[PDB]
Amino acid sequence: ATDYDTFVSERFGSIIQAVQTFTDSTKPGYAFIAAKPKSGLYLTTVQREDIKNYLKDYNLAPITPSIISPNYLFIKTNLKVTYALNKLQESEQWLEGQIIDKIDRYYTEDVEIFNSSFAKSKMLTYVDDADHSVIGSSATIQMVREVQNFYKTPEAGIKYNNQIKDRSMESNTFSFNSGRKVVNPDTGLEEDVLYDVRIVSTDRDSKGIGKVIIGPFASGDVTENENIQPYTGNDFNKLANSDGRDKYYVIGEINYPADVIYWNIAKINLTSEKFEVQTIELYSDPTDDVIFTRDGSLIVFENDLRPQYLTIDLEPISQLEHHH
Amino acid sequence: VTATDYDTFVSERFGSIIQAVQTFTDSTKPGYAFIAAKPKSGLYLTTVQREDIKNYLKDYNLAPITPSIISPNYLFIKTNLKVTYALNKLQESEQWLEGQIIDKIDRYYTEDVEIFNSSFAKSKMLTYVDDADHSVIGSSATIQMVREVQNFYKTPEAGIKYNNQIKDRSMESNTFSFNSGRKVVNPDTGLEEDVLYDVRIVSTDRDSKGIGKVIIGPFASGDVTENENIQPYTGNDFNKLANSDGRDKYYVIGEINYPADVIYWNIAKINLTSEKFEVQTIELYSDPTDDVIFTRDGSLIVFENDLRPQYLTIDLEPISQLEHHH
Repeated sequence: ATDYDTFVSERFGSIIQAVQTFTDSTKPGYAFIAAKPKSGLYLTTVQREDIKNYLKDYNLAPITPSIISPNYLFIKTNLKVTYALNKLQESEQWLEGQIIDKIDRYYTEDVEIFNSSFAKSKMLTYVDDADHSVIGSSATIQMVREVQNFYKTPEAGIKYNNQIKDRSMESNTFSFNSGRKVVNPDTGLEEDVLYDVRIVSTDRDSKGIGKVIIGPFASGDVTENENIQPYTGNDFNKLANSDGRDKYYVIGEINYPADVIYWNIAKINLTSEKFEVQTIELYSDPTDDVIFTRDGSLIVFENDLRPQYLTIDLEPISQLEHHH
Repeated sequence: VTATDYDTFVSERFGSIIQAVQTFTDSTKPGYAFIAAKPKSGLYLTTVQREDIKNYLKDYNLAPITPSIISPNYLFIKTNLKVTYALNKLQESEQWLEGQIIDKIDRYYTEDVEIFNSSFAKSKMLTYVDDADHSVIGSSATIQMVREVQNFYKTPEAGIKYNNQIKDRSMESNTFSFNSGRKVVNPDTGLEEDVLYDVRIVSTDRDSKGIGKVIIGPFASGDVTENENIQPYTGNDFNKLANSDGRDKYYVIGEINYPADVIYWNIAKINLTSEKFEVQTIELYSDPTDDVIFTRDGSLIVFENDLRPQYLTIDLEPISQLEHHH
C-alpha cells in the first residue's frame, strides 16, 4: 500500500485524496494503484498519464503499476430527520443543505479512506449534530456497486465485501431490443420494440447459493432449447408491467456467504448488441448497519454528483398529537 | 392553585426524596388534581403503597378539588441493541464493555430524557453508545415502547395511551396462562389439573377511520363460550402466535384508536373470569412511527436497567482487524 502510494501522495497531494496499492489474486504479476481525486470521483486520463509517467522517473523497466480509479461502494441513503418547528429559523431547503454537509464531513473524515468503514449509526449522529434543532433522525441504506459492463461479471466476480439479504441484489432497468417491427405511422413505419429488463437474485438454497436471473421477456424473442428454459421459482422480485411479460431466465449465481456474484448474459444467446446500455448499477440491502471496504474498494459520498443516492424526508414537529 | 404552583409546593415540602413533579389534570376525571412524582432514585413512590403517596395527600390549603398523588405513567423502551467493535481495539472483556455502554445509555437518558415533558430519540442514544471506546465501530437498535399494565383484565376507564403514535398491528402484550377448565393426561401421570395454554392481547390493522380491534387468543373450539356477541374474530388482519399447542380462535375485546392514541379492553366482554388467568400485571409492546418518542402528561421515559434489565438486550459482534502492515 503506502510503500509506493505515499510517494505518489506527495507529488500529487493537490489532487489525489486516496491512494493504495494491491494485487489481484489471479491477475498474477499485476499491481494496481487505486486513486481517488480529492476533486471528485475519477482522475482524468491526462491526470493519469502524467502520474503513470513518474514510473519512469523512478526507474523500473518491468511493466510497472497500473494507476486506476478506486472500486467505489456507494450507500443509497434514505434519510429521515425530524426537527422542531420552533427551533428552526431558516428554510427547510436550508436545513437540508446544513445536514447534507454534515454527512459529507463525516465521510471525508472517517469514511473516505481505504479499508476504513461506513457506520450508519455514526453518520446519523452527524446528522443530529447539524443544527441545535434536529431532534432525532433515522435512516435506511442500500449498497451500490457501479458496474462497468452489464453483459458479464468480471472473469472473477463482483463482490460487495459485505453480506446482503435474500432477493436483495437487483440492478436497475435497461432496454432490451427484441427485433420485431411495430408498424406505427405515428413515428414512420417501423419502431424496433424495446422493453425494459433488470437482473435480480433469488433466495439462498440449502447450502447458501442463489441464482442470478434476468428480467421479463415475451417467449418468442428468447430461444429455448432443453436446458435453457424459463426459470420458475417466485423466490425473487418480479417487476412492474403493462405488458404480457413474465418469462425470466437464469445466468450466473450469487454465493451469498462468500459474497461473489457471477453472471454472463451469454448463457442465453443474447449478444451485447441486443441491449441499449453498456453500464449498470447493482443494488442490495446490507445485513448490517456497519459496512466494509477491502482491496481497492472505497466507500464515498459524492453528493453533488451522485445526488440520486441520498433522499431526505423532514418531519416538522410542534406539540403534537401527531408525526405520522 | 395552578399545577405549576403545586409542583413547586412539593419540590419544597418534599424536595428531598423527590426528583420531579408533573401536576396535570385529567379531562375525564374532574375535581381531581393528579401529581406525578419521580422518586429520584427508584421507580415507585411508596410501592409500599403510600407510605409516601399518602404523606403528600396530607398537604392541604384550598379548593374543592382533591389531590391524587400517583407514580408517573412510565414509558419503557424495549431496546434490542446490536453494537459491533474491533477485536484488537478492545483491551478488557465483552463483559466490561457492556458495563461501559450501559453506563452511557444511562448518561443519555438521565440527562436528556428522564424528565417531565421531555423526549427520547434512538439516533441520539446510539450516538452515546458508539461513544464508549476507540472501537466500537457502529451500532444498531430495534426499539418498542412498553407500557406496564396493572390488572391485565381490563384497561382503565379512559383507555391507556402512549403519548406517541404506533404502527398497524404494532401493539402486542407478552403471553400469559389461561387455565381452561378442562383436563388431560400424559406420560403416565394423571389428570394434571386443568389444561393451560399461552394466550395474549394484540391489535389489528386500523380500519378506514383509524381504528382496529384489541383481540385475545388463541383458544380451543373451545374454552370460550360463543354468543350473538361473543364470536371468534372474523378474519386474518394481525399477528397470530405459535400454536405449538395447535390452537387458533381469537376474540375481540376492545379497540385501539390509533389517531387518538387510546387503547381499551375488558376481558369481561367475552365471559372469562380473572380466575382463569395466572397473571395480574402484563406488558404492552408497540413499536412507534416516531424517530422521536415523546413523554407528556404524567408520562415519563425512563431507563432503569438494574431494576428493569429485561428491557435491554446487547448483542456484541467482534471484528477482524484490517491492514496491519506498513
